[PDB]
Amino acid sequence: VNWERYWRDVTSDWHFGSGAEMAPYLPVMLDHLAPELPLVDLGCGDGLLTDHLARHYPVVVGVDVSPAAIAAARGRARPGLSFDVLDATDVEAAARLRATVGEANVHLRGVLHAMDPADWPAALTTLATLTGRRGRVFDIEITPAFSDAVEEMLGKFAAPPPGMAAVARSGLRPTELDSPSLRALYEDTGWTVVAAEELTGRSTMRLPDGSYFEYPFTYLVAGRR
Amino acid sequence: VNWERYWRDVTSDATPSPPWHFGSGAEMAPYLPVMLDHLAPELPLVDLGCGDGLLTDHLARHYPVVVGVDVSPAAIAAARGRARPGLSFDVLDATDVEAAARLRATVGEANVHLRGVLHAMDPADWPAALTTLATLTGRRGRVFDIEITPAFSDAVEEMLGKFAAPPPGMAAVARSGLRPTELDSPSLRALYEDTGWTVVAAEELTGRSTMRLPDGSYFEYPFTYLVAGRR
Ligand SMILES: Nc1ncnc2c1ncn2[C@@H]1O[C@H](CSCC[C@H](N)C(=O)O)[C@@H](O)[C@H]1O
Ligand SMILES: Nc1ncnc2c1ncn2[C@@H]1O[C@H](CSCC[C@H](N)C(=O)O)[C@@H](O)[C@H]1O
Repeated sequence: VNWERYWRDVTSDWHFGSGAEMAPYLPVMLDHLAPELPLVDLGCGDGLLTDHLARHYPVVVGVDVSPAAIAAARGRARPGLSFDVLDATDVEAAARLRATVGEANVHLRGVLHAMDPADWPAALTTLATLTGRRGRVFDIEITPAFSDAVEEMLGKFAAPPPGMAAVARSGLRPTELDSPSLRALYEDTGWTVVAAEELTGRSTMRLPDGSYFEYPFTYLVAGRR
Repeated sequence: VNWERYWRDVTSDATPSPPWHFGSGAEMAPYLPVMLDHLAPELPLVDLGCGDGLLTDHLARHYPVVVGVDVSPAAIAAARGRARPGLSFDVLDATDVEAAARLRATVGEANVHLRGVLHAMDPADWPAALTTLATLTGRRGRVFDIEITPAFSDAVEEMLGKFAAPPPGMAAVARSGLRPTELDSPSLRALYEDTGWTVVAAEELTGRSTMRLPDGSYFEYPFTYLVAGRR
């Protein structure tokens, strides 16, 4: 609903940046996600990354809660790449997709921290409906360490007035899922974690102390039984 | 989010730095005039979420009797270093209404200063916190509450885009890493008004960094505040 707003304002604005620059986890995906299966990009947004995943996967469906995102994404449609609206909370939509495309792998980039922790049960049921017993999910999320990285950065290049560092902290509300809490979310719902590492994305922009801001991510790959 | 962990790390260093080290008054508590004008002058002051005790040392040089309280034992262990006659530091969880009542019986009816405390806790604990506030203030007492605006996330986003840009592809991913504050000026007003508070004084304050970004721009920490009385 607020994500519908965000994609209307972003789309007021083929070729590909570099290699594994877009998807540095790609080798992990090909290693753990059967390529013979179709791939759903849950929370595909404007389809940029979905397009780049398609270079490697022959049957790809991006889906997203926002109709703006899908409409913009739909621009990139081709044979073997397709886009559709789907709320990860709407298990009956997930069922309808599963029965269309078949058992499928599912890649999420940023989706769990994109929604209320109360919608996670439904989202994970959706993932389970899409995967059946042959499909696997690749899920990557920005860690609570991101807020620690913004706190540090405000700390030295935009310090709050004196004695106001902890009030600044109060406004820096972290994400819920680190490495262990991502693994607990999948395991407590009946998933087998096949793989699970961390991953950092540096900024090409040089901060005054010759440091580079680091965006901290964490991913796992999971399957049912 | 984990306030004992924060304060043990910050308190791991420091001999507490008197307030005159960091500023010459005005900059620590720009809002003090709004407090002198609308709070009752005779009542003791509670600093809810007092932390290491810096701002409460400052306030206790304008207010005869002041008690700073915080969830975090570490925070209070450090704050107690600043202790002197008329300046007092205790462990109080704003949730724990029983503890809030025990203070009210000891201290008497009080004014309460809150900095950041409502966004420092879970919206689920807000009804309990407002009850703690009603218990300390009684009839005569009032609250000054100041909170970092929801548009802080927007300021951080602007900063990051300009000097710490995300990897190409990661812009939307990084917007989700921004868990937004929920009390803007209209929302902080409602929370107090829908729980039987009268709002005497409500405005917005912008507290600026002295550090100059490479842009030439200065970082603007967006605040909002109000003074509330039990109706
Ligand atoms: N319940 C839900 N179901 C599906 N998508 C959702 C959702 N809640 C949020 N989203 C989507 O999740 C995305 C989060 S950020 C965009 C992620 C995208 N794969 C990328 O890296 O570019 C947004 O597109 C948002 O619209
Ligand atoms: N439930 C709760 N009850 C009491 N204090 C709390 C609390 N949750 C958070 N706090 C405290 O509220 C503060 C929020 S930020 C710190 C503001 C403080 N006046 C200062 O300038 O340092 C922290 O000190 C934190 O320890």
